[PDB]
Amino acid sequence: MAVEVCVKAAVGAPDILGDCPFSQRVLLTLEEKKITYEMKLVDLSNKPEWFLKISPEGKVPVFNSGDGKWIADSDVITQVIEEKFPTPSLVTPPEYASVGSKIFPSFVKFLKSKDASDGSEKALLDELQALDEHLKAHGPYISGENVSAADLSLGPKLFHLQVALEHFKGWKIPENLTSVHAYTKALFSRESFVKTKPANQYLIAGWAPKV
Amino acid sequence: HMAVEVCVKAAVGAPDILGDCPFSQRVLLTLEEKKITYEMKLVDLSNKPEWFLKISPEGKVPVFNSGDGKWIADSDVITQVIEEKFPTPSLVTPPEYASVGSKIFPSFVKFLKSKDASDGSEKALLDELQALDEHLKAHGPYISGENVSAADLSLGPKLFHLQVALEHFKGWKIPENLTSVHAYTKALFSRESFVKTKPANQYLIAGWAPKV
Repeated sequence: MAVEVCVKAAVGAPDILGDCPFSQRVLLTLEEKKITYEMKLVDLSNKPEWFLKISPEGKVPVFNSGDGKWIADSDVITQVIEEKFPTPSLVTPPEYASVGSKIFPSFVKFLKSKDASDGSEKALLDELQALDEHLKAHGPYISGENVSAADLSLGPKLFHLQVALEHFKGWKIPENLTSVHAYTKALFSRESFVKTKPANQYLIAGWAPKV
Repeated sequence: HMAVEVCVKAAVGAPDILGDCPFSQRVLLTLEEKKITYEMKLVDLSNKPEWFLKISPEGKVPVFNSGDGKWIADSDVITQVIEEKFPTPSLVTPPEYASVGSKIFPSFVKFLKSKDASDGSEKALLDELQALDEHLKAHGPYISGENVSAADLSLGPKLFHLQVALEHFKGWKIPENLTSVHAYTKALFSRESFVKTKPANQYLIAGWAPKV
């Protein structure tokens, strides 16, 4: 009956909240909807039996809306939360549902880039330039003055971009992208972001093996 | 296969805040006016990183990359290369007026550093400001008429330094009777590109303070 979420813990630290942008988008949704929930943590390098009972395929995040039935995939979970707890509404107009869609994959490529001439920096910057033009013309958030589902999905992605790219590449989202900087500052300073984000330490620790 | 980038001076102790370099500002104004997609990379010169040390080994700013991997120094060179690679919109200033106000920045620094009022540094600055007023009254509102050009983007940031520092350290102003210089200054400093790249007064004052 009680809402439960299972999210990624740090490797070797089953009691420390991990760097999953998908899990964090789910956490941001429950925080913004003001739902009371139990947050379970899982170290996938040492999966406990309770985790394998609720997630037989080892998927994270998993969500239990209070019916004992666990469901996977962040797109699915957030939309089931929107359907079951519709107020406060977090619906993003379909018109803007794909703003910033190429930013996360662009980031990972440039983070992994060992070649300073494969066009990966330029590609990420062009995606960030588009985001800036959108935010410039359409409120502080993706859908105007109010936060919506697109923000809760993009936010963790841009947060990973900010922390991992600074640590690994010494690269920052350029300050001339004033609209993305206004967005970043507002999104991250919301009580929901402050209560659900990983520490920079464990965001960097979570990407280090992949770099 | 590279992004358009520029390394510029950051505020001291604030690597995510733009600083007081008028030459970096000129390049920044050029990139903004041309509407080019670019990334400004901030460099605190009091804490120079190794990524900056590589691109610009002599530790100088601004340095520019148009997307070819070739780091170019000197704002005179940079703004002209930007004009060649991206001619539209045009910022070409007619050669007739390309050197209008070229003596003002060194006369400002000379007068600011001056302790002796009999130096001639003050009078020399005045004559140049007076000369600028006449040119701007005849060929204004900008150095080349109704629209901004390269000369305005070079002179603009220099005039802002003169205005802030001379007021701060001496209580000195560009005489109000220079109505065209004042109209030009009001117009330049209010443009989007200028509002955006205009340094906070303290950065500029704290920079000149040791030199004064």
